Amino acid sequence: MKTQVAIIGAGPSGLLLGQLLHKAGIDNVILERQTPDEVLGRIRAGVLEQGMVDLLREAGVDRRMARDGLVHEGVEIAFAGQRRRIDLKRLSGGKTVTVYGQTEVTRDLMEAREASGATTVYQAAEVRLHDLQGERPYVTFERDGERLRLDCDYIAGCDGFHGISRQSIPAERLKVFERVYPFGWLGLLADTPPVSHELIYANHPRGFALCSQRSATRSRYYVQVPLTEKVEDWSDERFWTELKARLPAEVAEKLVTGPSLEKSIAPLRSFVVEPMQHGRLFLAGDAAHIVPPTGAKGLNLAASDVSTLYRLLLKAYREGRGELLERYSAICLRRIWKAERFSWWMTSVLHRFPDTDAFSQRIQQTELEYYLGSEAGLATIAENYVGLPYEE
Amino acid sequence: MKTQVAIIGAGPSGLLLGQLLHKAGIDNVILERQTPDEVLGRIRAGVLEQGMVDLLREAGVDRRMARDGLVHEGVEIAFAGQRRRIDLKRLSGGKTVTVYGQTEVTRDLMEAREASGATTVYQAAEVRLHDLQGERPYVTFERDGERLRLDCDYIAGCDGFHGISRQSIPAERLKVFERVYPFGWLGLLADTPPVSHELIYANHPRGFALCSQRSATRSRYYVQVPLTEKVEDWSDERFWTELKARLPAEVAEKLVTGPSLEKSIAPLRSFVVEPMQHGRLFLAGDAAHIVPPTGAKGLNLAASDVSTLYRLLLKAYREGRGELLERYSAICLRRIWKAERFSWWMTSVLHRFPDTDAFSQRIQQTELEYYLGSEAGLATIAENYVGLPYEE
Ligand SMILES: Cc1cc2nc3c(=O)[nH]c(=O)nc-3n(C[C@H](O)[C@H](O)[C@H](O)COP(=O)(O)OP(=O)(O)OC[C@H]3O[C@@H](n4cnc5c(N)ncnc54)[C@H](O)[C@@H]3O)c2cc1C
Ligand SMILES: Cc1cc2nc3c(=O)[nH]c(=O)nc-3n(C[C@H](O)[C@H](O)[C@H](O)COP(=O)(O)OP(=O)(O)OC[C@H]3O[C@@H](n4cnc5c(N)ncnc54)[C@H](O)[C@@H]3O)c2cc1C
Repeated sequence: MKTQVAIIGAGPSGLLLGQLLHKAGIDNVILERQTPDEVLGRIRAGVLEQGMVDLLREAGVDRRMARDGLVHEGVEIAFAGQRRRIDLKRLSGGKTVTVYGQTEVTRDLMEAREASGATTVYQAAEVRLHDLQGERPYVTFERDGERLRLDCDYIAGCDGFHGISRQSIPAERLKVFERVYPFGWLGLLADTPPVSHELIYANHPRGFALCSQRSATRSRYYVQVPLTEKVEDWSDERFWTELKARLPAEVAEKLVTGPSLEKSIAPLRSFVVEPMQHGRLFLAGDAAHIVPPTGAKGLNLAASDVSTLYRLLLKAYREGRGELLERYSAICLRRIWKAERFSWWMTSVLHRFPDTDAFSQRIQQTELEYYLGSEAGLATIAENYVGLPYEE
Repeated sequence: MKTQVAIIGAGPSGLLLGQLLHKAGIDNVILERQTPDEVLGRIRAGVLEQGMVDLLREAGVDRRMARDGLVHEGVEIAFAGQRRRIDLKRLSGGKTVTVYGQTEVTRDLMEAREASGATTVYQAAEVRLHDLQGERPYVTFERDGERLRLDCDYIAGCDGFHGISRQSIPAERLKVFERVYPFGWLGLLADTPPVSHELIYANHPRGFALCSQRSATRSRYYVQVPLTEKVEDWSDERFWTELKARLPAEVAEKLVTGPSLEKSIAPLRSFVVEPMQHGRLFLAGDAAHIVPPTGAKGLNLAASDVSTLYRLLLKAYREGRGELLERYSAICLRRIWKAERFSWWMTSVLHRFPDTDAFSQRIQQTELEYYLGSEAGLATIAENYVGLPYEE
C-alpha cells in the first residue's frame, strides 16, 4: 500500500484531518486500532468553539450540526449562594459556543468518509512507524494475521494520549510538562431534559458539579470525586442525591432525574510535549497534549492543530512549499499554552483541593467574586471560553 | 482478582520471575497480551551465561536444559584473513557459556507454570496500571470484552521494549540514554549442522557475519545489513552466497546450506532508562534496557534484574524488610552499564560503519589485533563474555 498522508487513529482529529485532506485532493489512509463501534461508544465532549464549527463546515460535515447543535450565548457559575451568568455573546464581541456531542461529530465524519470512499482500516493491530527522519517513512500493521506495509510521505499521529506515535519519537527529543490533579469527574448521561438552557459550573464545599446537556431531552452531569472512587460504588440514586447537594436549591428542585445511559470516571490532567513533530511525523490532538475538561478545550485544540497541519500540507503539496511544515509546532504551541493556562485557571477556582489552608480558600473565593463582578474580569473568561483566534 | 505480585508480560523475564516467586510461596499473576503460540514463535537468543543457567536450576526448570544445552568453552573472532580463538574457560578462571535457545527456555518455563497451577491470563488486552505511588496499586485489563481489575502489592513490568509499564511512569521521572546503530542483523534459522562446534564472529569488508547454532542439527546465521533492507529481498539463495562471501574460505567450504525455517531483520540499539522503578512498579529486562545482540547480553541482563527483584521481594515478604526494594535500581544499573559498554565495544570493532575515515578503519583493525593478541586483552573479552558476577 502507498499513500500521501498516513493517519494513525480514527477519533475526531484523524477523521477531521482525513476529510479536509481528501476534499483538497490529498490522499490519506486512516489506521484505527478499535472497531467503529468502540470509537462510537465514547461520550466525551459536548462544547464546540466557533473555530471548530467553521472547520466542520469547510470539511462539508455540518448539516446535522447546523440542525441539531444548540448555540449558547452564555454560561453560569454558581458559588457562595450566588449564581453569576457570563454573557459570552456580549463580552466576547459577538462570539458564541455550540453544544453538539463528540459522538455526533464523530458519527457525521465517519459517514462522510464512508461515502467518499477514502481508505480506512479498522482493527489495525501492531501499528509501528519506521524511518521517520528519512524521505520515505512507512507504517507496518497487522490486518487479520498478515503484516502489511504502508508507504507514505508524511505521518499524522492522531492516536490520542496512549497512541504509538508519541512513543515513536526518541525520548531525548521531547520535553514533557505534566500536572496530575488529585481528583476525577464522575459523569452521568441521562435521557432527561437539562435543568437549564445554559451550562452551570458550580463551586460547592462538597466539591465541584457541572450541569450540561446534549439536546433538549438529553443531559450530562458531573461531580468531582477522589481518585480512589470506583464507578460501581456510585448508583444512579447516589449520584442524584450528591448532585442535588452541590447545587443551588432553586436549580436542584427543578431537576428531572432518571436512570443513566452512561457513567464513568475521568481523572484530570494537564500535559504538553514540546515539540510536536519529528521528521515526517506530526502529532495532533490528544497525542500531543491533555487539558482538564473544566475549560472544554480538548477537542477544540485538536481542531486547531488539525486546521494548522491541514493548511501546511496544502502548501507543501499544492504549492511545493514543504519548508513551511517546520513551523507546525511553534504555531500550535502558542495556542495550546494559552488554552492550558485557562483550563488550569478554571480548574483551580472551581474545584475543592485537598489540604487547602484558610488563606487559599479565601483567595479562591475572592478570585470568583472579582472575576465575576468586574467587566474586565468577565471579558477574560468570555474571550477565553469562546476561544482565542486561530493564528494564520 | 487480588494477588501479591502482578506481572506484566509472559516472555522469559516474567515467567522466570513468576516461577521463582511461586516456588518461594509468593503469589503472582502474569498478564500477557499475545497468545502462547505467538510468544513461542520468537527465535531470538541462543547464548546463556552461567548465572542464568544457575537461576533456571534454582527455579527448578533445568532438566531439558542440562540434557540439550551445549556447553561452550571458547568462541572465535575472524578478521583480516585470521581466525583467533578465545579460550573462555581458561581466560575467565573456569567459567563457560551455554547454548540453549530462548524458545526452549520459554517453553520449559511455560510448562512448569502450567503444571504449578499459578495464574496466567493470555490475551489480556488494554492493560493499564493504577495508583503506582499508593499502598494499593491495581491493574485493569480486558478479557473477552469484560474489564477486570487486579489488586496487588507490587507490579513487575516485564513487558519488553514496547510494554505499557515504562510508559506508565511520568516522563519527567525518567532519564533515557539511547543510541541507534545504522544497521540491522539479517538472521536465518536452518535445519542444518552448524559449520563449527563453537561460534564464529566475523569482521569482513562486506560487513559483519556470525555463525551460531541451536543444536547439532540446527544452525542460526546472521549478516549485517542496512536499515533500508526488506527481508523479502533476501532469498535463502542470496543469504547463503553473501554469508559465504564474508567468511574464511576454509569455513565457507565446510558450510552445509539449506532452506530457512525463519528469516527476519533485527535493528540494533542501546537503551538504558534511569531509574528502573516508580513506587510499587519495578521494570525488568527489555522494559528497562536494550543492548545490541553482538555481546549476547539481552536475555542475560533480564535474568540478573529478575534474580535481584526476586531476592528483594523475598526479604520484603519473608522478612518484612520492604525498605530494601529502594535499592533495586542502583544494584541493577551497575551491572547493566558494564554489559552495555561491552556490547557497545563488541559492536564497534566487529561491524562495518558507514562514512568511516582511513584512521578509524585502522584503529578498528588495531583494536582487534591488540585485544586478540594480548593475554590481558583476551581476558577482558572472556570475563565480560562469560558474564560479570551478580552483586549480592
Ligand atoms: C469527560 C470529558 C469531557 C470533555 N469535555 C470536552 C468538551 O466539552 N469540549 C472539548 O473540546 N473537549 C472536551 N473533552 C476532550 C476530548 O474528548 C478529547 O480531547 C478528544 O477526544 C481528542 O480527540 P483525538 O482525536 O485527539 O483523540 P482520541 O479521541 O483519543 O482518539 C484517538 C484514536 O486513536 C486510536 N488509537 C490509539 N492507539 C492507536 C494505535 N496504536 N493504533 C491505531 N489507532 C490507535 C484510538 O483508538 C482512538 O480511536 C472532554 C474529555 C472528557 C474525557
Ligand atoms: C536477534 C537477537 C539475538 C539475540 N541474541 C541474544 C543471545 O544470544 N543471548 C542473550 O542474552 N540475548 C540475546 N538477545 C535478546 C533477548 O531476546 C531479549 O533481551 C529478551 O527476549 C528479553 O526478555 P523480556 O522478557 O524482557 O522481554 P520480551 O521477550 O520482549 O517479552 C515481553 C513480553 O511482554 C508482552 N507484552 C508487551 N506489551 C504488553 C502489554 N501491554 N500487556 C501485556 N503484555 C505485554 C510481550 O508480548 C512479550 O510477550 C537477542 C535478541 C535478538 C532480537
